[PDB]
Amino acid sequence: VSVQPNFQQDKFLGRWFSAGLASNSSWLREKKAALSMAKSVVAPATDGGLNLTSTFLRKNQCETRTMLLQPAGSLGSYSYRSPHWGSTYSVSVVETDYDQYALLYSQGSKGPGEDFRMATLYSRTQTPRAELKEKFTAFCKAQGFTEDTIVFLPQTDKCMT
Repeated sequence: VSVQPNFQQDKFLGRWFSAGLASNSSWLREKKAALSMAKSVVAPATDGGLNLTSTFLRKNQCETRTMLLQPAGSLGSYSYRSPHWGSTYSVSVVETDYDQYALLYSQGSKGPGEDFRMATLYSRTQTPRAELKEKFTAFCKAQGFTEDTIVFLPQTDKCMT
């Protein structure tokens, strides 16, 4: 996969909405679908990487998860080690215009997580334009995701502050 050329982390900061998902994991897709996504916040981390804080509704209760995306030696490329589930993942900002959308791609780099691939559509607005959806669908198809696994996640207006 390609990484956004001349990636500028400072312009990537702030509030994003998790609008689209493609995963080759039934278990993961099902887990995500049982939730409603609120907002995500991207902020710099001490290692030169990013903290990605995801807010979502589970069973009518607001919840938050924070993931440390460690720098992977080139701008726009990160590494994530899963504390629960094990394995390490390469995480790439493949394409972004910073103020409308971002396309992320991850795949395992160590452990059985290597089997797991995931594309994510982030949007600066919670309801993305139809053209953004088409951009995401086109990217996912090029990355070998089946059409059935390209979905647009349920959103919630709650948990926003």
